[PDB]
This record gives sequence, C-alpha cells and structure tokens, in this order.
Amino acid sequence: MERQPKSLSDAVQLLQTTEIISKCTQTIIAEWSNEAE
Amino acid sequence: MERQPKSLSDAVQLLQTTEIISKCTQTIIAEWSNEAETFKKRGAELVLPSHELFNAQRTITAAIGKLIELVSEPSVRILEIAGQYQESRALYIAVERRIPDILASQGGMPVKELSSRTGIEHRKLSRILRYLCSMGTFRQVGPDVFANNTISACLVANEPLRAYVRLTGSEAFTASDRLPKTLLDPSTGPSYDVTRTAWQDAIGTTKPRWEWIEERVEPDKLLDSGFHYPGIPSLILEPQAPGEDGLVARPELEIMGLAMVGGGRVFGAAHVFDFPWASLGNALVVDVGGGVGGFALQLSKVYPDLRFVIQDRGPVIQQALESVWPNENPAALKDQRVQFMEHSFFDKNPVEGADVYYLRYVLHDWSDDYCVNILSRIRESMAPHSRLLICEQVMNTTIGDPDLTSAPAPLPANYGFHARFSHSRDLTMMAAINGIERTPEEFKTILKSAGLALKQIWECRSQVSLLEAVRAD
Amino acid sequence: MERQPKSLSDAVQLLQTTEIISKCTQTIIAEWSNEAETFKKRGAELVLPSHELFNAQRTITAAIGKLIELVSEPSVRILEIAGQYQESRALYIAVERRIPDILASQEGGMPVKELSSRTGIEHRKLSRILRYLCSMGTFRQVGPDVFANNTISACLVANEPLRAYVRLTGSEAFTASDRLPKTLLDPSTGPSYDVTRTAWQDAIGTTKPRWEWIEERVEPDKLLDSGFHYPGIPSLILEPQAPGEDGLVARPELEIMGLAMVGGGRVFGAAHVFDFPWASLGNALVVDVGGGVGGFALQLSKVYPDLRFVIQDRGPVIQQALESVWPNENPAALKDQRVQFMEHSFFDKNPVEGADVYYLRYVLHDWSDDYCVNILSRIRESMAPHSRLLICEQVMNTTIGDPDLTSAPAPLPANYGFHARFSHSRDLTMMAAINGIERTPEEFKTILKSAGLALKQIWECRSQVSLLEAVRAD
Ligand SMILES: Nc1ncnc2c1ncn2[C@@H]1O[C@H](CSCC[C@H](N)C(=O)O)[C@@H](O)[C@H]1O
Ligand SMILES: Nc1ncnc2c1ncn2[C@@H]1O[C@H](CSCC[C@H](N)C(=O)O)[C@@H](O)[C@H]1O
Ligand SMILES: Cc1cc(O)c2c(c1)C(=O)c1cc(O)cc(O)c1C2=O
Ligand SMILES: Cc1cc(O)c2c(c1)C(=O)c1cc(O)cc(O)c1C2=O
Repeated sequence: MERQPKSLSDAVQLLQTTEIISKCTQTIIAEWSNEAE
Repeated sequence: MERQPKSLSDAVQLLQTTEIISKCTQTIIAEWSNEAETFKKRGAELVLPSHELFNAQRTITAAIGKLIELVSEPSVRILEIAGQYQESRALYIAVERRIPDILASQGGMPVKELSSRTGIEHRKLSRILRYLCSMGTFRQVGPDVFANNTISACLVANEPLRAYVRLTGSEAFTASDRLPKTLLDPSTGPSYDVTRTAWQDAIGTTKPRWEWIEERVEPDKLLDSGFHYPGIPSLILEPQAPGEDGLVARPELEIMGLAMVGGGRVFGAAHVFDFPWASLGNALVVDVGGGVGGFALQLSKVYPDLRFVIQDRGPVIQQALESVWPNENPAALKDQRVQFMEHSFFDKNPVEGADVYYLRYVLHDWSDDYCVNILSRIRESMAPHSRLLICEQVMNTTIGDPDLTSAPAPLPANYGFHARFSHSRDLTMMAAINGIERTPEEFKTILKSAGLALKQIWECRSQVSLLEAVRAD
Repeated sequence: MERQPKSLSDAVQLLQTTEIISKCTQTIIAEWSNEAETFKKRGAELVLPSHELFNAQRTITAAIGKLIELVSEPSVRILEIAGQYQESRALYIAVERRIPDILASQEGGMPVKELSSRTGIEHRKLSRILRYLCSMGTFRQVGPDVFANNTISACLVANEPLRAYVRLTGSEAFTASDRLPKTLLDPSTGPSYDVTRTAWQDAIGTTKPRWEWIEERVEPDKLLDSGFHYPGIPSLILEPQAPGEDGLVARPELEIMGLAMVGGGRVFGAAHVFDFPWASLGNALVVDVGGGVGGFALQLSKVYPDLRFVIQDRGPVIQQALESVWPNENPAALKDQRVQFMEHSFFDKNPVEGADVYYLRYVLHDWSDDYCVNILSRIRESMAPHSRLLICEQVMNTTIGDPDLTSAPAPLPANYGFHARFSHSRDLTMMAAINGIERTPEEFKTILKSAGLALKQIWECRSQVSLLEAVRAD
C-alpha cells in the first residue's frame, strides 16, 4: 500500500475544522467562566 | 520631484484593503474545493465560476489594484504602466507562433528547438518568454527550457481564443498607435464617423473596415496592403492559399469571425446561465449581427428547445457554414435548428415577431447615430411579446452608478482592475470604428430614440451585462 | 476548453502568498511611519525608499503577481494581458497633453468639458480615456465627469524629465514594438543583431542608427509625417515650431530623449547614488561615458561635493546639457568647472586616462555584443591600475534564480516577478529599436572577458537596475 497525495479538499476542510475548533474554544472558555459564577 | 510622506488614510486603507484580500483568499479556496467535488461527481462547472467564486475573484482583483496604487512609488508605477504594452506584444508573438500548442506536444522544451519550430531566433525568443514567465504566463523549468503553465495552458487547441489575441495584437495595435494623433487633429478629433478613425489613418483607406477585411487581394500585393498596419506577422512564412477564383481572402476576415467565438466564451458565457432561457419554452432567438453565431453555439448545447437564425454579412455567414459549424455542431445543420441569413442590420429585420433578438457586441461598434437605426430596424419587426437582449459592457465608474451594484469601500465602486478589459476594449472601439462602450444612462437615451424602453439590467458573472428591451408600446 | 480543478498546491501557495502580502503590509506601514519621522525632522528621504521599505515593496509586488496568476480565470487573464497596451496609450495621451499640470492648476477637480478645451481632445472621448486610468489607479474621478490628480498622477506635476520618459516610451518605441513581430519572423531581419536592421528602421524607413535620425533638421512641411509608419509626437499637429535661423526645425525627439534619461535615471538610477560608497573615494574624477545630458552627474553632484566629472556623449546632446539643462538645474557646478562636457564617440579611445571611476549607465544595453566589447575595450585602454569601471544596467535574473543574484523567498518567482516588469519592457524596447540586449550575469561576463576586463563585484541596490564593477584582468 503506498501513501497517497492529499487533495485540495483535505486541506480546505482541515483549515475549516481547525477554525471551528478555535471558535469553540473561545465559547467554552466564556461559558466555563459563566458557569463558575 | 520629491517623495511625499504617506498619510494616515493611505495606511488605514492599505490595511482595510489587505484584510479584504485575506478574506477573499479564504473564500476562494473554499469554493475551489466545492468546485473539485462538483467536477468529480460529473454542466456549468466546465464553463464558468460559481457566483460566490466570481464575486471573490472580482473583489480580490479590485483589492489587488488598490494595493498597487497605495504601496508603489508613484514614478515607478507611472513608468511601469507606460511600458507595459510590450507584454501585450510578447504574448502576441508567442501566441502567433502557436507556442502553447507546441509545448503541449511534449518536462519542458529547449528554447533552441522552440526557435526551430517558430522561426524566431533563439536568443531573442528566450527574452520574450522570460518576460511572460516573470509575469505568470508560461513557466521556465530549466536553463532556457520552457513549458506551459496554468495560465498559458488555456491556449492549447483553442483557435477561437488564439484568434482573439491575434485580433487585439494586429489591426487594433496600429490603430492604437495612431489614436493620439487622430484624437488631436482638429478634423478627425471631434468625429464619431465610422470612416474617419485611427484605423483608417493606419490602412490608408476610407471604407468601413467591415468591408476592408472582405476585399479579395492578389498575393504579390497582400503582405503590405495594410500600409502602416504591418499585417498578420505569420504571412512572411505562411503565404495564404489562393481560392478557386485566383484571389486570396484577407487573413483578418477568418480571424475576426473566430475571435468573437473566443471572446464570447470568455466574457459572454455568463449570459447562458444567469438569464432564464429555459422559461421561454421552444423559442426562436435571432442573433442579429451574430457573426459566425458563436453564441448560438454556446446556447445550443444547453437549451435544446431554442431555435436560431444568425444574421450577418455574406463571408462570415459563409465561413460559418463551410468551416465553423461543420466542425462545431453538424447536427444543428441537419435539424434546421439553425438557419442563416446574409443580411445587413441596417435593413428592416427580415424575421418578424421572434422571441429574442440577440444583439451582442454590435452597439459598441458604432456611435449614437448608427445605433438608433439598427435598434429601430430590430424593433420594426418585434411583436409586443418580443424581447430584445443586448449583451454589452454596461459601464460603471470608480464612483458608482445608481443602477449598478458598487464594490465595498475602500474599493472603487466598479471593482477597478476587474474592469481593465472593458476599458481596453473601450479604446479599441474608439480607435477602429469610433465605437463607444456605454454607461446605463447613455444606453437609455439611444433606446428611447429608437422607441424602446429599458426593462431590466441583468448583472451576471461577467463584466458584460444584459440589457433587456421592450417596445415603447 | 474547459475549466480545470485547482490543485492542493495552488491553494497552499495562494495562502502562503496571501500571508506574505499581509506581512509586507505591516512592514510597509511601519516604514511609512519611520519615513514620516525622517521627513519632519529635516537627504536620501526625498529620493529613495529605505532599504526596509524597498524590500517590502519588491516582495509584495512579487506576491501580487503570483496571486493574480493563481486566482484569475486563465482565459480572462490571457485577454487582459492581450489588451493591456490600451492603458499605455491612455497614460501617454494624458501625459502628452499635460493633464497632470492642468489639474494641479485648480484641487476640487475639473469638469471634463473644461479639461477638454485645454487638451484638444473631445470631451466624451476624453472622459473614457480618464476613466480607464482612474479604474487603474491613475488620476481620480470626484464627480460626474469631474477629475483630479491622485497620489500616483501627482508625481507628474512639474516633472518634465518624467513626462519626457513617458513620451519616449509612447512615441518611437510604440511603433517599433508594432513592427517587432514582422521583424522577428522575416528570415533576413530575424537573426541579425545589427543596429541598422531593427523593427525601428522598418517603421521609419531609413538606414541610419537611430541616434542620428533624432538629430536631423527637417523642413517645416516635412516634419509631421517625416516618421513614415511612426506617426510622430502627437502634439506637433497643434503646436508647430517656428523655423530657426536655417529655415529648418528640430525633431522633438532629440530633446525628449535627452530629458527622458534624466527622468528615468531619477526613478531607477537613484539607488546607485547611495548604495555605492562614493564618499570613500574622496576628491575623485568620474567620467560619465555616454553620460547623455549628464543626469547622473546631477544626482551625484548634489551629494558628494568632492567629486569632479566630465560628461561624454554626442555633440548635440552635450550642447543641450550646456545650454538648457545644467544652467537650469545646477549652474554653480559649471561655473566652478566641477562638471565638464566633451563631445566623444565611445567607439574610439577615451581621451581621459587614469580616472578613478568610469560610469557607464544604460549604454551597454543599446548594442549587441560585438559593439559592446568594442566600447569596453575603448575605456580599458585608458584605465589606471586603481581605476574602476561601473556599469549601471539591469543584471537580469530569471524566474528560477541565478547563482550570483539573491533569490526571492519561496513560493515567489526568484526574480520577484512583477517587480521586474519594467526591466522586461525595456528588454523588448532594446530589441525593437537598437537590437540591444538586457543581459544576464553570464552574458555580461562573456563580453567583459572578451574586452580584457574582470568583474570584481555585482552591487545589488534599491533598484531592479544594478551596478557591475569591473577592472582589467591585470
Ligand atoms: N452592416 C452589417 N450587417 C450585418 N452584420 C454586420 C454589419 N456590420 C458588421 N456586422 C457584423 O457584426 C459583428 C460584430 S462582432 C459581434 C459578433 C457576435 N455578435 C458575437 O458576439 O460573437 C461582426 O461579426 C460583423 O461581421
Ligand atoms: N556613438 C556614441 N558615442 C557616445 N555616446 C553615444 C553614442 N551613441 C549613443 N550615445 C549616447 O548614449 C546614451 C544612451 S542613454 C544613457 C544616457 C545616460 N547614460 C543616462 O543614463 O542618463 C545617449 O545619451 C546617447 O546620446
Ligand atoms: C480592429 C478591431 C475591429 C473591430 O471591429 C473589433 C475589434 C478589433 C475587437 O477587438 C473586438 C473585441 C470584442 O470583444 C468585440 C468586438 O465587437 C470587437 C470588434 O468589433
Ligand atoms: C526608441 C528608443 C530608442 C532608444 O535608443 C532607447 C529607448 C527607445 C528607450 O526607451 C530607453 C529607455 C531607457 O531607460 C534607457 C535607454 O538607454 C533607452 C534607449 O536607448
């Protein structure tokens, strides 16, 4: 089995989901602080 | 002249502009990836960008243009514009000798063997192709060894497109060279006459150039028949073949007929999809001044219920039947879906009450007097349910137009650089036939003098738009 | 022709170059603010970008080019390039009728009808010429057919050397370009590198190097169409010159060329005044071979007060330097004999022996290689052991880099692509007019070693034009 080159879509979604992960982190931190209060 | 300090506003807009480019890149790659998934499943994908992608290309080009204006040294930038015509020539030279087609025939090709198959000398031809490579056309892969790149690839097996380059680089160039002198001479300067243009000054003739292309000339006189116009450059090595009457047609006639196919498929492809043609049922469109009918070709593939008649001058209708439609849709000629008519659109429209009269890149070839007559002869044959669609640049400016959508600030409302092609063609029409590319208000007045009202402007995935016209009734 | 899918690598470099564009923006605004700080307190400020600002503009221009190559629809981009010569015409027409100067006379803008009356262009046509330029960032539209200068066209106000350069590119050079395809394919013109068989001789229909055609005295009725296929300077139809004492008129192109190289020298040749250690020479003699009117002695004289100059060119060019250019831009330098002029043909032995520096700017590129090694051999025969010959020319790089020139970062073209567009435009001007050649380092080495000279250093400067420093192989 040989390794395959990654596609344009693989790159674009890895960017999009990383950006989703990063937006979710800010929400989670905000709501941890609301929850704690 | 001394250098000036830049202002706060230069910096703030340079930032705002840079952030716009950065948002556009994220949109562009997102829509490249939706394109990839749609290309794979398989329509419109293969002819033109998505709406979201088209707005991103148009906006980022507008931002590119404004970034150059804000970061450049003014004088550097003035002298770059002043000499940038040599890149038009370099491309013309490379495209004239079918260099795209040649490199696609092979890891790259040595320039010495590129010289052999073009007739251009190898040391000089290196410098034309590294000009192009430095500007993103073609690639250099080795020591004076060259290949097609992502941009030049679109010319391989593309005679309609190659013809368009050849048209812009042959007659239009000499008309352009003599266009300053024509604008200032007190006699030619004010004129809007089709026969007193920079082009006539170049050719040493008085006849409208639609008929100069159609002259039949003998071989010993032909290569310098253009006077100050050098002529198609390839004739020196590729003499034209005499026809059955012993005369040769002039190369520019076959080029122009095919050029408007090429040009129509680049900026006129949008109109095949962002107007509801399917909703007309089985309709008949009359392509007045249709040339070879390149746009009937673009529409015929997609809406099988439409029927056509192409109206133009004998020789192009002729070239359409004997070399173009045989090889581009022989089935349309067997089914009588397309009928042809040698016709001068200065005469009453021979086909009455048709669904659509299509008139594209016909009004921009004439000043206002000629346009009002052609528009009335079309309408003299329209029924009240008939629709006239003209496909032309509806020119906006850097400060916007009430009836056209403006770009975001700080960008020019007309998207600046995105419209560079419309302005290049504006000066071609001024140089060759005293034509005019028109603003919405300038279109409105010439339609009310012909007894038509502007029903809607169709903004599409092109700088070129559609004007739909009614009868004043 | 169908539209192709974009590849992973296209996306990745479009991101990479966008991030380069974004970093260059932060460098540029930082250095705009340091530049501002240099302007208020007051030098080099008024002539040159700082090193940091120049590297950001060059980088950011290179990235611009590659972003356009990556985001454009290929056929759209092919036809935009194909027609981009019309923007050259628009700028030429505008500058030839001194529209920058007319708009600076008000600046709330000027109605185009009143602009039309002062240019000779018809107002509705002149509207389309100015909106072409406005969409492309030259001039501004401020109202319905009301126009004004912008930050780019402003540098043309009261700038005759720069206007002269625009005029030179749009006059003889344009028609020479038009005939350059037919010249390249004809089997007789195609291979020659002779100064007398170019597209330009074909346009004018003459058999003389172009240097002396511009120096003719023509009869008043013969001058406007004296250019044959070349239409001539457009303004002559409206501003005829009165015959002089011999009943003849000069060709406008002579003085346009003289001032154009002053203008061009101040845009692209300004770097060489500051990125070469001239002050370390002390009180030295620079001989400006082919110095033209002496535009480069003008730039150096203001800054290094201890250098002495002699400007060498053709008689008529010298006299323009002495009668109109230097009287009006540095009269003290002549009255002190700091600058001397000398009518000289650089195909002969140079009369000046043992000078410190022989400056030769934009001369080697006007001739093919045989003439060039003759011109360098002429100087060499006259150099002292401590003498330095400085060639100021484009030292051409390529999109794939050169061992002796610094390459742009990846993913950019190694020669910074768009940043070098002017150098390539002039490369084709040299082919069309003089059969000249803009040259790579390897091609310069071959003619320097044929002339008995050695290249000691390449000077990369805040310009796409550089300096080649040569001594004799001794
Ligand atoms: N008097 C006339 N009668 C008919 N057709 C004419 C004409 N004068 C010019 N034409 C045609 O008008 C066309 C203008 S170019 C437009 C071609 C076509 N509409 C397209 O977009 O592909 C040319 O093909 C030319 O042959
Ligand atoms: N045979 C010759 N002998 C001397 N100078 C010559 C010459 N033929 C051309 N020239 C000069 O060579 C110069 C080329 S343009 C360079 C001008 C100057 N070095 C500058 O950069 O401003 C022109 O000024 C022209 O007058
Ligand atoms: C010399 C010359 C004469 C013309 O009539 C045209 C052109 C050039 C031309 O380039 C052109 C381009 C185009 O997209 C549409 C046109 O109708 C045209 C033209 O009509
Ligand atoms: C028609 C023509 C003839 C020339 O000899 C030159 C030019 C044009 C020209 O544009 C030019 C520009 C420049 O920056 C330096 C030059 O030596 C030049 C030229 O020498």
